[PDB]
Amino acid sequence: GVFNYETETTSVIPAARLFKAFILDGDTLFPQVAPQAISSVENISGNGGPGTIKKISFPEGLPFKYVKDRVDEVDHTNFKYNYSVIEGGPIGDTLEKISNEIKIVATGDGGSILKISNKYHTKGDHEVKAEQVKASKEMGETLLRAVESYLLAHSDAYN
Amino acid sequence: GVFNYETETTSVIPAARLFKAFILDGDTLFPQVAPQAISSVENISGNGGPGTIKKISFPEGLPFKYVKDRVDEVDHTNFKYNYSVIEGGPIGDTLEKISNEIKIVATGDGGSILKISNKYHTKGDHEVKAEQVKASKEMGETLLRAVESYLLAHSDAYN
Repeated sequence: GVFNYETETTSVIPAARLFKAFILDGDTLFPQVAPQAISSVENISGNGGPGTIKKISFPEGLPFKYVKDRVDEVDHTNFKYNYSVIEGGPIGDTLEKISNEIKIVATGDGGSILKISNKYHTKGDHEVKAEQVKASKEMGETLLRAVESYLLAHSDAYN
Repeated sequence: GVFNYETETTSVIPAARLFKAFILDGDTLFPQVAPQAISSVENISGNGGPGTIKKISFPEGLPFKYVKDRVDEVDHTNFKYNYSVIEGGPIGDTLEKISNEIKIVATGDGGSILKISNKYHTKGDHEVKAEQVKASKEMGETLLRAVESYLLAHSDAYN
């Protein structure tokens, strides 16, 4: 089956600035600002656009050693980002892949909102556990806060 | 005028592996493996392909604060990389831009060779100083050695 789980998170960083840092430059920033979550990001193929395959490694202590993500679309105009988790991590036995979409929207107060959607493709009627969905949202939050903290500490970065 | 200066450097790393690390993932590796040369790399526009503009900052002590590079072409097939230096650094007064081409070629012994070409666009008959050309080649060498050292120390990276 196909199961979709959506969530929203708030950020104090304006959309344009956040998209550049959190989405476009996540590969270089994550391992620096969130060493407890991401140990390293390695390009496996492509130069950054659609079809690009990346390998994300996690510091030892996390449930997974690594995951391979594929960039599906990067829409600079609408601050939209689509990518899929296709190997490693929770991929296996009854879960074939996870398609994700991140959309960053500007808010009236000058900040932004991140609309997140995770779609799980499972075998037949098998469902995904709530913890797997929760863990996913928490890592997302954890990464955003790290990037957010870095930007507030370096006003000359990404602007 | 237009002045072209070419050079070649040898590497013990096979071409495919070196292209992924040194060219595709230079943005994430340089600030880590060569902190004395590059302090940080920031995406300014684009997702990595042609037209992408990046801002490279140098640790304080170097002659320049930063330079903006534009990706002109990324040829994954022929391991070719073209980019231009368009702002900051030596850009100014009589130098409009520097177009560079890097081509990585495999050698018989399993290593590789990097064919480097730097083309300077200057005003009228003004020439560039030899030091500027020398400094450019040395930084290139410095970066390559750092990446090379990192790969030999992490056999599971980029493969």
